[PDB]
Amino acid sequence: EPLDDYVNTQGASLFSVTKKQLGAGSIEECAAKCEEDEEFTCRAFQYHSKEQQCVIMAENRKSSIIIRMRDVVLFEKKVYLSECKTGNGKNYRGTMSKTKNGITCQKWSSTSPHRPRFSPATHPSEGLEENYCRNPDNDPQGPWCYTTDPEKRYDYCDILECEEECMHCSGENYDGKISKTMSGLECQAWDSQSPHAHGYIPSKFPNKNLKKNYCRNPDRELRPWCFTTDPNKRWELCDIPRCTTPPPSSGPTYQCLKGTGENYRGNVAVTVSGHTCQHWSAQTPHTHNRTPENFPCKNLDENYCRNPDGKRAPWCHTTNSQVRWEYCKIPSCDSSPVSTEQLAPTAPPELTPVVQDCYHGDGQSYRGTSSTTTTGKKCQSWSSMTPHRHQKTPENYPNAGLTMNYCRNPDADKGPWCFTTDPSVRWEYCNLKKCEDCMFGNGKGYRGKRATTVTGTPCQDWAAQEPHRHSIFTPETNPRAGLEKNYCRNPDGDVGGPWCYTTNPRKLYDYCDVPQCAAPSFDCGKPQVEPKKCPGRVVGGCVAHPHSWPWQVSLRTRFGMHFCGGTLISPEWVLTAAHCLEKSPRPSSYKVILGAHQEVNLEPHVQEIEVSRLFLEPTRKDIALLKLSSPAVITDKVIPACLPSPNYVVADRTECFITGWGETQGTFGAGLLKEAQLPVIENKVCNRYEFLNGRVQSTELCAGHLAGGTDSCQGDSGGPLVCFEKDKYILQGVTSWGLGCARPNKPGVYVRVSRFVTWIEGVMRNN
Ligand SMILES: *[C@@H]1O[C@H](CO)[C@H](O)[C@H](O[C@@H]2O[C@H](CO)[C@H](O)[C@H](O[C@]3(C(=O)O)C[C@H](O)[C@@H](NC(C)=O)[C@H]([C@H](O)[C@H](O)CO)O3)[C@H]2O)[C@H]1NC(C)=O
Ligand SMILES: [Cl-]
Ligand SMILES: [Cl-]
Repeated sequence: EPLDDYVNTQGASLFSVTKKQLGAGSIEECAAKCEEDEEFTCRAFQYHSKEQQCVIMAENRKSSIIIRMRDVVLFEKKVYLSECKTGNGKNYRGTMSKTKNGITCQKWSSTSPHRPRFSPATHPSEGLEENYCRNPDNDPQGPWCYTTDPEKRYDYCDILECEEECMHCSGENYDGKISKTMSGLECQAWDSQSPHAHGYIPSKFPNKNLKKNYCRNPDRELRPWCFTTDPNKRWELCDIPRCTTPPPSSGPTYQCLKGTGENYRGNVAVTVSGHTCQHWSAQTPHTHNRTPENFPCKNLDENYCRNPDGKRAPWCHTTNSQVRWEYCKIPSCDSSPVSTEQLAPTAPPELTPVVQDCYHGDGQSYRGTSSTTTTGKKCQSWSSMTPHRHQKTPENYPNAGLTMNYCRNPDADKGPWCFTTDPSVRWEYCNLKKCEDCMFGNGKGYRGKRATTVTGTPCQDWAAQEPHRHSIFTPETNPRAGLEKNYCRNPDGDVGGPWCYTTNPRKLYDYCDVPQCAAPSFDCGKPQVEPKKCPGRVVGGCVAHPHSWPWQVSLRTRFGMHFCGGTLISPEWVLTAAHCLEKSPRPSSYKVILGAHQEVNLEPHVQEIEVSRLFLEPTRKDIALLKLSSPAVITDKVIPACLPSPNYVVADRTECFITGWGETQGTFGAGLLKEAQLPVIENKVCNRYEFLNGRVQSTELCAGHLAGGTDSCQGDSGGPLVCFEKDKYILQGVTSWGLGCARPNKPGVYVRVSRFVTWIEGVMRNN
């Protein structure tokens, strides 16, 4: 495969009883010893990178327990976790224990109520474990088992089909291997940006299984699709066979309204305004794609009101030629303790401090809002058991402050950590500083002189084999690692940073506390005042924390009139909308005010700089660069925004903020810099019929709600659209207003800065 038949998890340790531990040089060496199946059925394996040790065990996460641990990588045989069948299920190794009639199996190792012809004695290679359904003889009828019913020798079991060959419904959970489209074009790999830049980044959506270049349905499309290797065709649906087998267990269904009516299965066929529903199977008077064929699991029967998509309530197309569709008025259900308006996760907002938060000692007392690991991954919520199950819950650790997905230290480790939202990485340390000799990143390159572990124990010399023998990480094994004397080093680029073997006889190795290098002064996109980060569901947004958006520029006329926003990109350059320059072609007609919060009564520190140059982006003419008469003085209130990497495509749902001075009369916060949190709406979704029917080009980006959020124009023309990313804010969009303001059930459209970076940096190096 080679390891495509395993599920890898870094930082995970499955505890086992029936095992075999031994020395190995590599994961592949270790994997081989697992495949060379003797004594027991190796169901999983652990590799301890720093110890050359390899554990082979017959246990799985299903049958045992996993814990957070250091260095170790866990590899679990997919086959044994796979609770579905393929063809006849010859290779099925699930846990189904009742037949298709629901009768309890007998064990393969029992001789009562039936004395079996197939057993573990006779068919050692057959997986005849417990009372579980298996196909020893490869019967075309699929898994069966001997029965606990005495007058019934065996019977077949009802194992749901494996989405390898086929898809159920619309392929939401399709994990098959088809990698070409309807037309036959080979799919572009999800982890690649060529020939198509896109927001479906696997690392951003690990749980969406955007594996290699396979057709997938991560966003409620009609069917699985992919981006294509054809530069002329961005994306296309794939041709995925539909399964004949029954779809997996889903419910409960109501004949009354509960929530958004996604579970409605009643017979109402009239809208609120009294219109007759058009049959879903019909294309007159209106053409559509919401057909029983495309959405089999949605029960789009006759012309009954249904909510097959993500709408507010049930709806239907109408037989009225003048009203394409309308919502139906379904009577709400009665009282019950399940659909009390409580279910689903949604995930918390990104409240991680930009002004890098710090911790004291081992950080067991840290109570901050940081929720980003050392590698930029998002923390999993302590109350959630997905993607990682664990016992570090507020119930088990009442005083650890285990709330939301914030970085904490419940188990008294070296510093705050969290379970990660990436299925392949159980947990990592948090991106936090501990309240010259320093490192960069994980310190693989660190060659400093620190020789002390986090506990105070000195390091053992790398050349020494006492107190600790070590077959690896000697100056001869790793000649390029700088393993001199007893200096803290990161030869293996461990996520934890520099470490060393310790002189403590009872502790083999440990981390050293090597600080991250300081940096010269003010970096782009790093406000010196923490943005308040206005929550989504607020009309008109919030008043910004003064100077929390230091790249925010106010474009003014020669008569103190604020009429536009802009973004400071460097000390002599501001990016704004070309629309801002419509009134005058004279650079002198413009005043750029920096570090302001007040719109009219400017604070004494505000910088007022005249524009000396006006450069209009030629290809689109939608944005323009303003060169300042003199360079801006960079302070804690005037800092430029970072620019994205060329063609970077902000991932769908990325939370961003639009800032600017609102021109709204009857409201609080007049003449004050405001901000509004907007999630990015990926172009493929933004472009669908229901919103902006093919009206959005790639040199643009969408941001804002699709469920009646707002109906006005946020920020200022030319104002910033910034998106936090790991450590800083990046200017992803430029407000253009005339491009299309965010209306109810439609996002706003901005100029995608990433498509104009080469032009900008171009204009900045020549002029
Ligand atoms: C998820 O996004 C949605 C929209 O898609 C919401 O914005 C949501 O915020 C929550 O709204 C719902 C109601 O629509 C909840 O009632 C929620 O409050 C809870 C929660 O369920 O997460 C209630 C609960 O007491 C507690 N969580 C538990 C017990 O798991 C916390 C919190 O302690 C209480 O709200 C305080 O009484 O939140 C709203 O906060 C988004 N989800 C988030 C932000 O997790
Ligand atoms: Cl754990
Ligand atoms: Cl038999």
